[PDB]
Amino acid sequence: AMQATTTRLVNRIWGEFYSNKREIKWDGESLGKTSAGEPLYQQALVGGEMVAVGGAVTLEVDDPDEMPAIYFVEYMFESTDHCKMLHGRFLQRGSMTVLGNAANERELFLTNECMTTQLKDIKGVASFEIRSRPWGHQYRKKNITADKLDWARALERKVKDLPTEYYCKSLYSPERGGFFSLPLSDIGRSSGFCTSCKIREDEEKRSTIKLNVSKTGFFINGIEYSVEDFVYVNPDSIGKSGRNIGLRAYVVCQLLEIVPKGSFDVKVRRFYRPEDVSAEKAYASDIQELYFSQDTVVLPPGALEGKCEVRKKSDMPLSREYPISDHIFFCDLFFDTEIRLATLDIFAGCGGLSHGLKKAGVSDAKWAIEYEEPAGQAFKQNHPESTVFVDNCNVILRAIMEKGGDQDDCVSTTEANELAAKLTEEQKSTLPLPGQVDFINGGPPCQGFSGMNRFNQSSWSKVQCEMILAFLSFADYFRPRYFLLENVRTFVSFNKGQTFQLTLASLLEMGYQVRFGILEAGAYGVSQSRKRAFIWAAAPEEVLPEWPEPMHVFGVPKLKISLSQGLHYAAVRSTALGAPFRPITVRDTIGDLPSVENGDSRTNKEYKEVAVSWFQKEIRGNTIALTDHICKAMNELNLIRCKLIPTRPGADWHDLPKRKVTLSDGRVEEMIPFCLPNTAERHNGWKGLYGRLDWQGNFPTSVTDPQPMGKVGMCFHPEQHRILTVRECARSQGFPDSYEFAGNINHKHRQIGNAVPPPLAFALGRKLKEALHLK
DNA sequence: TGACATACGATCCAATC
DNA sequence: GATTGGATCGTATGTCA
Ligand SMILES: [Zn+2]
Repeated sequence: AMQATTTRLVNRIWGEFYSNKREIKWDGESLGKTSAGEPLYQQALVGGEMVAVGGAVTLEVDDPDEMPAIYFVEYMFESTDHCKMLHGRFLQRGSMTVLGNAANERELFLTNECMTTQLKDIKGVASFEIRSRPWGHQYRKKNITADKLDWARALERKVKDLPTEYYCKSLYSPERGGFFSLPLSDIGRSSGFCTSCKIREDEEKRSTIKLNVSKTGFFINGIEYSVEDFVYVNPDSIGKSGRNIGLRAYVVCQLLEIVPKGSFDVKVRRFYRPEDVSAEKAYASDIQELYFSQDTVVLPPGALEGKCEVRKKSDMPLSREYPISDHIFFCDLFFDTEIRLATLDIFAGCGGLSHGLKKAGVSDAKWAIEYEEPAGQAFKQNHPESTVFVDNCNVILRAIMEKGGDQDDCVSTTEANELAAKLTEEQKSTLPLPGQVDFINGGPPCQGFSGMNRFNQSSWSKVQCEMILAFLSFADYFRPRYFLLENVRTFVSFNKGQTFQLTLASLLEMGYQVRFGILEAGAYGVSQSRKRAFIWAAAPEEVLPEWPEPMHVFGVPKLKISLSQGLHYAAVRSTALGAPFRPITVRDTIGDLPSVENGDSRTNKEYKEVAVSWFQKEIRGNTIALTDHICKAMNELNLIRCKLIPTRPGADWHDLPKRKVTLSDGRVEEMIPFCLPNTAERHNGWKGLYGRLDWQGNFPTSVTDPQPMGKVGMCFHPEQHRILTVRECARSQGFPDSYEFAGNINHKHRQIGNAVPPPLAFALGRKLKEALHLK
């Protein structure tokens, strides 16, 4: 329970943790002409002051109490009517963005909105500059100095009531959910052409249904469809821990003809899927298998959702990735009706995020920081070439800053200073130094903001929330190329969004490109409902990664993030009405494991049955040792209650009779727990407590302590009178069967419940790998 | 100290009106 | 605009053997 060690920058940004008639003349002469035949100018005198390409003008607004609008000048031209006109791009204020009250008063953000006005209608010319600043760990001490000089000159200008000076260094895209680098070669060309207008024109050209001159094809949503192509159709256009029951995947069809009926209709021939026969057939079949039919449909062009490929089993790719990512299917039967980055992992845990990023090919987890002995031991067991520190991150940061000589840039506690002096010389020799770390990744605690926390204004929750500041100080000190932050969904709305806004403002104060999003794990290949928030940060001359495409059906709506002024952003689509692949069930995950009783402790066992489903075949791999198939022991009364709950979908504590139980030691208890009928009707009746899983459903969210009378509940096996084992809980989060956990059973459950799914980490790392090849 | 069992609030957001 | 269900890497307290 140690308070965070920050740099001065983070301390100053947060401040609430440890320490607080007019004559209009064309200047010069034209330098070219617009295609319409209009002279272009570079400078103009308005009211005695100079308006130039690269400056800013203010336009007047209706309501008086609102501040005027600022526009960046792109070009000036003289039209046929001899009217003096300019084109401008909108410069938004930081207070009108997702930053809110955390934004600077002098910082403006460039947008893709445009304007064209006459020079008579401008109110004034503003003092404006574009800030381009070098990137590196070797410049941050110089950047501090200038920044101080910039702050002082501001307050004096404020106390004398002088005009404000503005600067711009980023571009705000609310439809991409982020702040991006300025395209410096496309702005201020003083030419009649503008890139934002070109973007809008191309956008409006790509929303129309147009036929090819040969009626052999058609353009829709920016995709070209030809005859004999394979296409996706919504299932509706042709015809608890479980809500994917009856959610169907895309229908795969071959396009045969274009029917005239310019309006037209399409003719398709459909394929069938293994789950269109039975659930037993879908259990034993591959996810990429289809069946041939002769059934033909006539559809409107708007029923098509994308293109795919259908091959033979022999011609399939020989690379097998667990998140499939491939739009390729195979048909056999018939249906009769180089760039590896040096990575520092902070708050490493057991290593799921690392595991995925290492499988993607972008990270070598060279250093890791984990204060818990069993978790550090597990990380060392699974990643043997990594240097693991089993200290507090505050102590490690203090030691690194002492090694660099910047003790006076560090804000720390006496306790952390004393603990940093106790490190041995070999430990201090192995610490990373700035200029050696290219990637920083980490999942700060998820307990301060989680909604399940009844006590969030207590002393323990506040420090866990405060670890964000230490995580940001690591990025401030090391200035890496790439930065990845992971947390819960409620991190973006914790206390009216202030923590999210302050994190974004801190990342922007250093000079990063930042983007944010929320992702659902079940759409990427796990049988779980897990909603997580991700933040990407990149250097000004890097490419900021995109988001991975979800390819599994899962019944979750649009995960949205609130952007101020009534706007919202969604990172990915909803797969509830259709997706390339079917959902993963509980029987797909745990249906091949052998039977165990209550409180089994044998750690090393043997597999008895072979893998049947796709998920089983690819989680087992080539492993012959079954490890950690162990469950927690329930007492006599809880085991009596567990055996008396039916093996039906949706069975919970409401199925327990009102009765008195005599135990072995002559105690008389009551079968129904007193707390469950007491606080009900405030909590939706506690559905799923003492609840059994459904074979055709999915798992609930993986928590650190699975117990029958918890908030989440539903830890009972669908058929066996026990709680789920460690291996089953690791299979629900996507861990391979060869992954090793350390400690007692409680520590292993804690390690599994805290992790990022390795499949989702691999999906994110693949997009980072694509971003690294585009530089 | 530790292990294990019990008791249990407020906010956000999408269907259904 | 109104109001219901559903969501969900939990924390504090008391007994105990
Ligand atoms: Zn324009």
